[PDB]
Amino acid sequence: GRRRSVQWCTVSNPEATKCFQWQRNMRRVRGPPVSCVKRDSPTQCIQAIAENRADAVTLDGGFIYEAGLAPYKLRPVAAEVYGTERQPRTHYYAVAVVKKGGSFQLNELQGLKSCHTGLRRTAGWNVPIGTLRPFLNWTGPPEPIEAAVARFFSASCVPGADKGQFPNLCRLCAGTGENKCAFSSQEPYFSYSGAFKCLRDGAGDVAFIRESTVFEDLSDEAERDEYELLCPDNTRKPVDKFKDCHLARVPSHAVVARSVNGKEDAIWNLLRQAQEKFGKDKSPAFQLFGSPSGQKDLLFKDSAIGFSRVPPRIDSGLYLGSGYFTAIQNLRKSEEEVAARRARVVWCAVGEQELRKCNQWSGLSEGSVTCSSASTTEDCIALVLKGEADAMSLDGGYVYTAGKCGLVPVLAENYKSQQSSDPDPNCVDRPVEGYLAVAVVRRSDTSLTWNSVKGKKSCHTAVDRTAGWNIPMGLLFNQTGSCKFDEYFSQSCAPGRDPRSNLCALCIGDEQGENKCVPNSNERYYGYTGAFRCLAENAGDVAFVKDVTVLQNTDGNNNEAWAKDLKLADFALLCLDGKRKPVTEARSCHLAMAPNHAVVSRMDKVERLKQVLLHQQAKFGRNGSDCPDKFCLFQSETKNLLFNDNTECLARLHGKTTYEKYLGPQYVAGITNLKKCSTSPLLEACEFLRK
Ligand SMILES: *[C@@H]1O[C@H](CO)[C@@H](O[C@@H]2O[C@H](CO)[C@@H](O)[C@H](O)[C@H]2NC(C)=O)[C@H](O)[C@H]1NC(C)=O
Ligand SMILES: *[C@@H]1O[C@H](CO)[C@@H](O[C@@H]2O[C@H](CO)[C@@H](O)[C@H](O)[C@H]2NC(C)=O)[C@H](O)[C@H]1NC(C)=O
Ligand SMILES: [Fe+3]
Ligand SMILES: [Fe+3]
Repeated sequence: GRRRSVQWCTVSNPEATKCFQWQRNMRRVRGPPVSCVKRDSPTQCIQAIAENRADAVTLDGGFIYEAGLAPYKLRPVAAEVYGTERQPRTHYYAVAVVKKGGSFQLNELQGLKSCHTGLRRTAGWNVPIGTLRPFLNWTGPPEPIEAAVARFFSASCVPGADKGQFPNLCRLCAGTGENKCAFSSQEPYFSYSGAFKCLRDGAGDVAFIRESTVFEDLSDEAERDEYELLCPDNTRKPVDKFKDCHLARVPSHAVVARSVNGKEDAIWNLLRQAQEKFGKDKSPAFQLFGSPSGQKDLLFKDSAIGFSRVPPRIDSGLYLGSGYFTAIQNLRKSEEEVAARRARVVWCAVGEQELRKCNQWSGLSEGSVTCSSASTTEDCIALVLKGEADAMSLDGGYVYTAGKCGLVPVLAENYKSQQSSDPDPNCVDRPVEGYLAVAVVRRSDTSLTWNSVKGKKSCHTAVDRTAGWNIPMGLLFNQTGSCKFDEYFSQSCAPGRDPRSNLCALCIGDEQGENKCVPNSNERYYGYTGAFRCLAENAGDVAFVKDVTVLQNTDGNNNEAWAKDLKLADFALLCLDGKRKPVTEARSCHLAMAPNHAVVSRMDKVERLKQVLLHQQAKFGRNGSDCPDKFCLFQSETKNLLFNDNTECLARLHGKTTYEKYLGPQYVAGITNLKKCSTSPLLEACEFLRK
């Protein structure tokens, strides 16, 4: 009984009214049902929703943040759309509006009077206070940040502030008696228009609102030129140049619901129908995005032009963006705590084995490196977007996904280069050469060739990895044209695939026999080493790995049980011409050349990450002073934990600073094509956040 009715939570009485009208028009055109619940605040609606007593509520970014925390854990499911039909946007601008006449700039606001939309709201609080922080002389956490704002502005109106504790922040508010400084429309200086009115009336000298307000409340183009914008470059510009004069670019308000049983489908269904039937100029009888004369923004932003569905993988953190998300958090931290986080590198480990090795490295980094972890690589990418993690080394296939999500390459894993050979002094500056993706089979299976590989059993490092997937499948796909990847081979072990699929049939999970097909080291057949093992133990007939994998795991080079006796001569490669050669002849018998694995991070961490890694590798690197004695980064004994064990050093990119330039035009084209057959939820999430 999920769609019976969607229960919208209102925060005020006039809002309740509108919610009721909407209820009847939905019952007058025979659309999905909607019922209304009352409360007196966002927080209450947030609680109402988590306690199964309501289904949805529209919130500003600031409360999207609160709603995603601990008890509640709600998620955005639908964003508001603004702009025009020709150029829609699911974001808006936080600006600072002043009157034409004064001469003061953004850095000269000390002692002036301010007008805010409400405490903890995006444009009215979070952004302006985050931006002015260097001028506040705030000492940190015991002392609330409000207190410091109270001394900076001689007087303000900050709806919802504790007027008993911060009287200065309620001074200019126009509410009557108990409605003075109330977080509701009872306070006339509340929200975007309220804060703007506070400016027009001359009560305050500056207003912190959004870019559209001045245009929504002032019809006469003439009255608009009496106002200007404060730009962060300490200049003033017309209110129409907000694209070039804003404090921040922020995500649009969004409808939230619970993560578990939210009734997302029901919510989305109601909205879409509501939007079609009552959107901008659809029916005079009702305006979903319109509000009564003396009222503003009831249930939704007036003049919003529709909704855009938010992808499933997105949670509150991802929605807000790394900048804004971590900016909120920093408002509750001291400048020393913030600068310390800025100085440290948080690594993401994929799996307990990687976390273990990571912890060991951390305990020896003199405070420069710490750890975090997830069970998949994609989940680790998400933590880097949320700022909970900063870096990790990825196969080229994941560098694609990471790039489409806005991350960038910093350094690459350099491997024992072609015999220019000798422990290279300038390894860090030696251009990368990529590696060789090959197809490996047992020497005895004499009939097996590239032309007859289809239909047999296959072993892959993991889905979406270069040598293990993108290259093999890409070649096959280029022939048939089928998107049915699970029919290319009878059975396989392709970690990260659907467990009940054939692509998981040969996988064997951990020693206990659990985690079958999981994309991390617990699956014994995972990665370069795991896919080889899959072949050597006779599970599959061909393994898609790199040439050095076979070398590093035969002739006693790996003294583990399954591999102790394997010999290099018991294996051969399948060449694209139908022939077969020994592993030692991979330069003339490979499927393609793959880009070196690379370390990725957010743009704001590149410099710091780089100096740390360079330092760390000089200590624990290949010729690391303290390598054998204490710790070696590039060693883990064929498990390839955190980095490939054959990494000589982490080297510079020489200008290839974007994933497109680093991966190359051909390889990117290749993956893009493969992606038409299916995309990951993460890839879907990032397409949405980049729009
Ligand atoms: C914030 O800190 C500044 C300096 O730390 C204080 O500013 C002073 O700057 C003005 C302009 O020259 C002078 O009136 C004072 O003499 C300065 N400090 C000194 C030497 O006393 C500012 O008053 C502080 N703002 C607060 C606490 O809100
Ligand atoms: C599969 O790969 C081949 C190899 O590049 C692609 O090659 C070309 O297609 C064009 C159009 O027919 C020819 O003019 C070129 O001569 C071909 N290239 C080569 C190197 O011979 C082919 O287009 C690929 N894609 C698919 C899906 O067919
Ligand atoms: Fe807002
Ligand atoms: Fe790889």
